[PDB]
Amino acid sequence: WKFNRTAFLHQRQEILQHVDVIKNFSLTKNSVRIGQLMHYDYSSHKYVFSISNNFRSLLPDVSPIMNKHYNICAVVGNSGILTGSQCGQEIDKSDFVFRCNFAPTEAFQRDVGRKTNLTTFNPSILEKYYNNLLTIQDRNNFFLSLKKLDGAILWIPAFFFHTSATVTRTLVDFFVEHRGQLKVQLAWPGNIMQHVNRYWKNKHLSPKRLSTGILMYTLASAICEEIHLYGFWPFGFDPNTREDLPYHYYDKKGTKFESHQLPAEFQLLYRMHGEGLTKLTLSHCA
Amino acid sequence: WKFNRTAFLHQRQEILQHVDVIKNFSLTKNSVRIGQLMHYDYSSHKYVFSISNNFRSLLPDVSPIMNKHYNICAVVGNSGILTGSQCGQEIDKSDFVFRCNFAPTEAFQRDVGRKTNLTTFNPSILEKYYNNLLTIQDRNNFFLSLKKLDGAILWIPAFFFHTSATVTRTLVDFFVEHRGQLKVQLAWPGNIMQHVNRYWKNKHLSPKRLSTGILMYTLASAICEEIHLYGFWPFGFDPNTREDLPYHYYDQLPAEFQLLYRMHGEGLTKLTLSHCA
Ligand SMILES: CC(=O)N[C@@H]1[C@@H](O)[C@H](O[C@@H]2O[C@H](CO)[C@H](O)[C@H](O[C@]3(C(=O)O)C[C@H](O)[C@@H](NC(C)=O)[C@H]([C@H](O)[C@H](O)CO)O3)[C@H]2O)[C@@H](COS(=O)(=O)O)O[C@H]1O
Ligand SMILES: CC(=O)N[C@@H]1[C@@H](O)[C@H](O[C@@H]2O[C@H](CO)[C@H](O)[C@H](O[C@]3(C(=O)O)C[C@H](O)[C@@H](NC(C)=O)[C@H]([C@H](O)[C@H](O)CO)O3)[C@H]2O)[C@@H](COS(=O)(=O)O)O[C@H]1O
Ligand SMILES: CC(=O)N[C@@H]1[C@@H](O)[C@@H](F)[C@@](OP(=O)(O)OC[C@H]2O[C@@H](n3ccc(N)nc3=O)[C@H](O)[C@@H]2O)(C(=O)O)O[C@H]1[C@H](O)[C@H](O)CO
Ligand SMILES: CC(=O)N[C@@H]1[C@@H](O)[C@@H](F)[C@@](OP(=O)(O)OC[C@H]2O[C@@H](n3ccc(N)nc3=O)[C@H](O)[C@@H]2O)(C(=O)O)O[C@H]1[C@H](O)[C@H](O)CO
Ligand SMILES: *[C@@H]1O[C@H](CO[C@@H]2O[C@@H](C)[C@@H](O)[C@@H](O)[C@@H]2O)[C@@H](O[C@@H]2O[C@H](CO)[C@@H](O)[C@H](O)[C@H]2NC(C)=O)[C@H](O)[C@H]1NC(C)=O
Ligand SMILES: *[C@@H]1O[C@H](CO)[C@@H](O[C@@H]2O[C@H](CO)[C@@H](O)[C@H](O)[C@H]2NC(C)=O)[C@H](O)[C@H]1NC(C)=O
Ligand SMILES: *[C@@H]1O[C@H](CO)[C@@H](O[C@@H]2O[C@H](CO)[C@@H](O)[C@H](O)[C@H]2NC(C)=O)[C@H](O)[C@H]1NC(C)=O
Ligand SMILES: *[C@@H]1O[C@H](CO)[C@@H](O[C@@H]2O[C@H](CO)[C@@H](O)[C@H](O)[C@H]2NC(C)=O)[C@H](O)[C@H]1NC(C)=O
Ligand SMILES: *[C@@H]1O[C@H](CO)[C@@H](O[C@@H]2O[C@H](CO)[C@@H](O)[C@H](O)[C@H]2NC(C)=O)[C@H](O)[C@H]1NC(C)=O
Ligand SMILES: *[C@@H]1O[C@H](CO)[C@@H](O)[C@H](O)[C@H]1NC(C)=O
Ligand SMILES: *[C@@H]1O[C@H](CO)[C@@H](O)[C@H](O)[C@H]1NC(C)=O
Ligand SMILES: *[C@@H]1O[C@H](CO)[C@@H](O)[C@H](O)[C@H]1NC(C)=O
Repeated sequence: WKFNRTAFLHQRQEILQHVDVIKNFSLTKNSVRIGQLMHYDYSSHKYVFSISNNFRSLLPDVSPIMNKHYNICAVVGNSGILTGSQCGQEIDKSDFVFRCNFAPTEAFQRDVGRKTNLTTFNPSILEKYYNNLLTIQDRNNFFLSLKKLDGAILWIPAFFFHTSATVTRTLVDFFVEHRGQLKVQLAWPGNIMQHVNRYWKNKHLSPKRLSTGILMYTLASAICEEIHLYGFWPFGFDPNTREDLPYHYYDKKGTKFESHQLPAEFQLLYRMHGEGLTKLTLSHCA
Repeated sequence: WKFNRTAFLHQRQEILQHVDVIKNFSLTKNSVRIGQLMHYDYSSHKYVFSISNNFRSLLPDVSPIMNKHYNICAVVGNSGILTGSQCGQEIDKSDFVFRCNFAPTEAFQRDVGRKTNLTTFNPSILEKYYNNLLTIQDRNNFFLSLKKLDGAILWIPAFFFHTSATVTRTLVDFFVEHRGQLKVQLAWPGNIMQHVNRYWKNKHLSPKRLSTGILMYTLASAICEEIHLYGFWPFGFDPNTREDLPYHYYDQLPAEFQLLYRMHGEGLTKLTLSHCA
């Protein structure tokens, strides 16, 4: 595979025509008022969420990616194809690693690496794995996971669907309560999907909802010189051996495989791979 | 029915030996610290709720019932027995009316009255009737209902069960957001049920959970000279007409009812089970 830098820089430019990526990356203190009602990207207009004093105080003063440049970025999706890949070392060699939905790395370092400079956080994660921080043990458990992220960016899309409302309140209270004890940089994108969709609509991709992976590719394009994709393979068989693969690399070996058209996303990324825009890894790195 | 004032004043003294009612009525700003962890009365100790700056700012500075003394109080429970009772007028004649769980009055004035000086708010009400304030319309509805409460007290027990955690955050944010626009006096009791249960334990009543009604009786005893009960009847037939009755008038309780009937018979309180007209 040979990187075609020119083609990729052309893609970046084309993305920037539809997406102000530096701005879209996160709301900032001065871009919202206290009390302001937010709507949700994928919900009916009637659904709203008021920004408290507290929520606003958690927003960054300036975009966390402003004047940032990384040469080689890894964007790591969560496919079961990473299991046994030994891509850890190659991923960690990147200048910047994006991960998705707070995926675990410690237990899987050999395959997925231990370097994390950004991880996303679908709010459902707090309900699904941290019980909405209802108990002392869940609170401790979340706190430790966050501490292990050190100074990475935690990218929390709270305004895409209205079911995030309650978790957002819980998160805001937890982060205010623990202000000063964590180095994680919070980032909170607003209603950005009408802009992100515009780019991918021209490539003949428009599902109900773009996936987190492709949303990370989109932002990486603004600040990375060369993007290398890992963990993008939304199928239930290994492309080589054909053995059952779980949907996620941290599902129990065994596990059997709505709004996404992940296959169409994949075919489009494979296409880009072939044009030299980006490197999609589908095999063992070692 | 003839009030036995002496028996009632003895009951009040006995309640006050176990329950500092005026204090237990509500947490106040200075009785919690920011970042303090609250436990829940009926939940395992592991469940906690961290006091936010915002939650604290919604607490009253002093108990809203301190030095309030009313003569006749109505405590209105939510039984379907009120339907067609025409007790509205007799309820509204009271000096002070307690209602339960934000029950509706407008559509039912003739039967339940329109006077409200306190209403309780099980946090589940927000989920059940206001959709967690997720929409503009639910927010508008809740706002108007609250505005109609004028300067009444809204008594919100948020620390009895851990399922109230999330809705507490929703409520806090809504009240902070509308700070200045509502005259309602918020009240937020803490962990009071070990004290309240002590009084009722001696009367041979101890279920998993005392009902809101009997909790309102307990508090009314401290600030009312005479309590009159309406909407207390947890059974599915009407004692007079014998027709099926809904549980609520806008659709162990038996031990509680038998105990209140007992108190009625002793002249402590007046339990109305019939049409007022
Ligand atoms: C009761 C029932 O089955 N109803 C379902 C809806 O719950 C369901 O919506 C999704 O529900 C989950 C909770 O289990 C989440 O609330 C989800 O919201 C997120 C999420 O937190 O996971 C919101 C994030 O902002 C999204 N992240 C993005 C867009 O990058 C994220 C993401 O789109 C999904 O995780 C999909 O991978 O969703 C609710 O969307 C709904 C099914 O729709 S969807 O497949 O989730 O699009 O269907 C109702 O009937
Ligand atoms: C999964 C399942 O079915 N488990 C049930 C629980 O549903 C049940 O929990 C009660 O859950 C309801 C859900 O609507 C409420 O969250 C309730 O909490 C309140 C309430 O908000 O209504 C908490 C209030 O502070 C209580 N007010 C008081 C004590 O004055 C109030 C009160 O006890 C009412 O009778 C119930 O509304 O409850 C949760 O307690 C759980 C316990 O059942 S029960 O409500 O005692 O009947 O039982 C599980 O089986
Ligand atoms: C249970 C459930 O519904 N799983 C969804 C899943 O449909 C997926 F859509 C997505 O992301 P998630 O699986 O974490 O995976 C991160 C990204 O990796 C790529 N990928 C993933 C698996 C795979 N086999 N081939 C791939 O290509 C996709 O671009 C995906 O967006 C999402 O928001 O897009 O979110 C999760 C969960 O909400 C999340 O993991 C909570 O812990
Ligand atoms: C399903 C559910 O969650 N229902 C509960 C219910 O188990 C009951 F426990 C109680 O109160 P709720 O029914 O509104 O009624 C107020 C009081 O009226 C008396 N009563 C009621 C019905 C009846 N036929 N005869 C009576 O004697 C009881 O003293 C009760 O305390 C509570 O905490 O006591 O709270 C409600 C809900 O939280 C509320 O209605 C949501 O809007
Ligand atoms: C930015 O990275 C490019 C590309 O680096 C190469 O490919 C990466 C994925 C990784 O494998 C690197 O180790 C590879 O070197 C660098 O461009 C290369 O630079 C080296 C150093 O002089 C040179 O030997 C190669 O010929 C160049 N290769 C290509 C394809 O252009 C570049 O040096 C990096 N720049 C900075 C400032 O980090
Ligand atoms: C890099 O990719 C681009 C994107 O398609 C290629 O650029 C165009 O290629 C076609 C080939 O006929 C021409 O129509 C254009 O004139 C090319 N653009 C430019 C700016 O020259 C390019 O061929 C690719 N480079 C490599 C090494 O494959
Ligand atoms: C990307 O994130 C990693 C952490 O995963 C950062 O690398 C660490 O930096 C600290 C401080 O220098 C070192 O002590 C660690 O040894 C590094 N850890 C790993 C796993 O490599 C890295 O510097 C971040 N890169 C950025 C922000 O460009
Ligand atoms: C509810 O009221 C009871 C009093 O009836 C309070 O309990 C007393 O608290 C003081 C000071 O903390 C103790 O020294 C007493 O011994 C307690 N009395 C009993 C009988 O235990 C209680 O603090 C009040 N609680 C709230 C939240 O208001
Ligand atoms: C109890 O609450 C009621 C409201 O439900 C109060 O009565 C209202 O008071 C205003 C101001 O004095 C009057 O203009 C209204 O006509 C009254 N409304 C009703 C329905 O009677 C009443 O004052 C409150 N009582 C106490 C003791 O606080
Ligand atoms: C996203 O970018 C567009 C320009 O692409 C802009 O007009 C809009 O405000 C942005 N939205 C954000 C940062 O939420
Ligand atoms: C009223 O109640 C008290 C307490 O039991 C009792 O001693 C008194 O005799 C009663 N008086 C009546 C029924 O007139
Ligand atoms: C209490 O109400 C009754 C009934 O009208 C009345 O007769 C009695 O004197 C009232 N007032 C006081 C201060 O007790």
